[PDB]
Amino acid sequence: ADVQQKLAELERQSGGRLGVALINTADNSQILYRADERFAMCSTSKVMAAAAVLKKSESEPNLLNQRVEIKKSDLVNYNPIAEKHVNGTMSLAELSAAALQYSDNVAMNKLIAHVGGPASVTAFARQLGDETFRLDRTEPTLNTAIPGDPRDTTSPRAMAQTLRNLTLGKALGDSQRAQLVTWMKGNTTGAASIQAGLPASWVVGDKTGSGGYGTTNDIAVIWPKDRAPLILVTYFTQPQPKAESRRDVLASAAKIVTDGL
Ligand SMILES: *[B@@]1([O])O[C]C2=C1[C]=[C][C]=[C]2
Ligand SMILES: [Cl-]
Ligand code: NA
Ligand code: NA
Repeated sequence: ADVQQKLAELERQSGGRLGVALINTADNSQILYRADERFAMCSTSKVMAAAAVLKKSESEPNLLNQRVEIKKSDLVNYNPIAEKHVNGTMSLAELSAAALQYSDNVAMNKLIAHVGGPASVTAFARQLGDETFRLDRTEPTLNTAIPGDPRDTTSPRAMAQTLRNLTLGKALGDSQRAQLVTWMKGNTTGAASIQAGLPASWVVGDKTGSGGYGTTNDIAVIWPKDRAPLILVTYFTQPQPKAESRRDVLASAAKIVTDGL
């Protein structure tokens, strides 16, 4: 109740629309705020694409070593790793790491293409029991985040439950689960988001997202000091098409829902 009042106050001050889902595995409890509303995932969808590749690799052992050509024609709007590999190849493992740890959009497109496209990533989500996630488009258009548009959205509740399954549950084989967690723990883009609202000693694997309408997102698995793990999704979007990012709102939400732990 106090947590709910604090999240509502944060949302009001922010000017936008805030979605939160915390799962606390210590007691199997949740804290939810707009957790059944849809939000544009933006780059947080890269977790599902990498997980789909990891699942495929369980029955294709050479898969992560498979080479993928990077061409000038593959470049999109944000290519921090891929732009260094034009005219060479990258492995699917390298593309997964680049997508998850640098939010590289060429890398995401290669993961999407490899598994068969956005509808295949979506079908993988369905196979896991997530009937909310939808990936409609490739990069860069999947980030438009237009209000009222259900494309490329999920809900905080669904993403938290699915991220729990992927990182702490049994969606993936042990090797593949460990690889996903290792990749997320090595993310370079999340220090101002959920991490900024947690004590410095806590260990975080997260994936951020940003897009149109000032959309600012983060999804995380969290190992608090001497506590059972948490899963936290913080999604945020704003009324103005050119609104600036608000990572501070995600940090504030993370602090609110973990205060007392
Ligand atoms: B994703 O939300 O993370 C960084 C980025 C994304 C999409 C488009 C451009 C950059
Ligand atoms: Cl601290
Ligand atoms: Na989801
Ligand atoms: Na973070």
